[PDB]
Amino acid sequence: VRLPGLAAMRQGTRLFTPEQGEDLREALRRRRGSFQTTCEVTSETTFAAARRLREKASALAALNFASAKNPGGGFAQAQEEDLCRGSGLYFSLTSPQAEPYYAVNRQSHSALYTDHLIYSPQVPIFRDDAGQLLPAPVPVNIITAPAPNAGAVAQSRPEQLPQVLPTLRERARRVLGVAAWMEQTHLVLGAWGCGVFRNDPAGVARTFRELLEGEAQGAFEHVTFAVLDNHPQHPRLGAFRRELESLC
Ligand SMILES: Nc1ncnc2c1ncn2[C@@H]1O[C@H](COP(=O)(O)OP(=O)(O)OC[C@H]2O[C@H](O)[C@H](O)[C@@H]2O)[C@@H](O)[C@H]1O
Repeated sequence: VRLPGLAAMRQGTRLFTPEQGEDLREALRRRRGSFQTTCEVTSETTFAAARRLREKASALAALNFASAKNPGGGFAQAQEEDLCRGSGLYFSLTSPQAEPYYAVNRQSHSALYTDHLIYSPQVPIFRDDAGQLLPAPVPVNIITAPAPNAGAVAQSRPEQLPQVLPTLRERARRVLGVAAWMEQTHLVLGAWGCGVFRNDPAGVARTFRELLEGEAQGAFEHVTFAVLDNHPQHPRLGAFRRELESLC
């Protein structure tokens, strides 16, 4: 039997294409300065922060650190695979209206990828980090978008090194734009493509702070930076807790 709410979520899945770039930013324009946005930086999985936030969240979204070319990356410690294994996310990403995101990114043949985004509405979270069933599934809206593959650019197309940060910046700005366009209140963010994609975590953390301070100030009610870091150094979390203490 097909698990609860997968149908309604897959049927509602929706693609934002790069030609919606200005539709997304006028949605940020229109929503800027609506709340006193409270923001944290934590050590939880993105789904653990989602399930915690749920009961006081009118509209909850979370960022999938996605593969540009294969849904769920093709599966093996990554965050996108954590969400697929414990939610209906995969049934949404393989949905027909989502195909152009993968199709175009592969034809792109560029490690900075395109600006397509996939919006997955009311994705059921079925399991906690331990992997046991929840009593009841917890819905979370998911924004899927690929951070530029910095590691690949450095080994494959170093001429696009200068475009890495600008790509991540305009794409981050569209991720906020999709969440305001869908009028979300509570965002679960994190160390976006600072793992397998090898971006600088100080840089991703700073880009988020620039946006949350600039074009997206006030635009959301709560932003939680759910960075998981098991390495004894904790380099990712340290960079996000260090660079976003200004904002909290
Ligand atoms: N479940 C998790 N929850 C919250 N944060 C996490 C989690 N797992 C890792 N992090 C933290 O977030 C950081 C980045 O996690 P990454 O999964 O590497 O995303 P990317 O931007 O580097 O590239 C995504 C590729 O990886 C896959 O193959 C995709 O299919 C893509 O191909 C990690 O270092 C953790 O600190």
